[PDB]
Amino acid sequence: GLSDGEWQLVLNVWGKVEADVAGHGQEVLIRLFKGHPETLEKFDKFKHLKSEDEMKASEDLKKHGNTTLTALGGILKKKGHHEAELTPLAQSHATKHKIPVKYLEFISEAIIQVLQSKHPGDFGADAQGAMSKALELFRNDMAAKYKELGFQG
Ligand code: HEM
Repeated sequence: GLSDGEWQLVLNVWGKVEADVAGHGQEVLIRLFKGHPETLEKFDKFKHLKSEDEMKASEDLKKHGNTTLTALGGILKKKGHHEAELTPLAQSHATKHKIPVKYLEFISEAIIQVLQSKHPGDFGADAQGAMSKALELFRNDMAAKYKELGFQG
């Protein structure tokens, strides 16, 4: 939904995540939890984490980080042609995890926040703009799948 050039700017930045997905994933979930603490209530496994130092020690918080970024990268690499990868995610999140689209908006910002803190030199004005666009496309799609499931919010 981006130009071919935008998808390249996206994949070029993702490449940096791939050199260390668990650590980018850990920081992303920590960024999200400090930023929208309500977001932690959706995680049974994580409600007990009471500070960042606790978040940081959590080995599972970290595996979950890896899981989330791993599915997202599978999705970003389909440069748009992702329905098969999106569906099972819209299903589980829609119906079993109960995640409103607004939250997607929050993870989207933590992801950008982390690329921005981790890779400044490399996440310039062009790249920021293409990632945002790619992250918006993913949400808009997820939104639409929700709707089709007859869910919404
Ligand atoms: C970048 C967007 C996200 C991606 C790619 C992603 C990916 C995943 C994947 C691959 C799983 C395990 C498989 C599945 O259950 O479908 C999962 C589980 C889950 N996700 Fe997400 N997720 C995202 C955002 C969210 C957000 C924003 C929340 C909550 C605020 C969330 C809450 C959960 C929960 C509660 C689980 C179950 C955790 C467990 O294994 O106990 N997801 N997610």
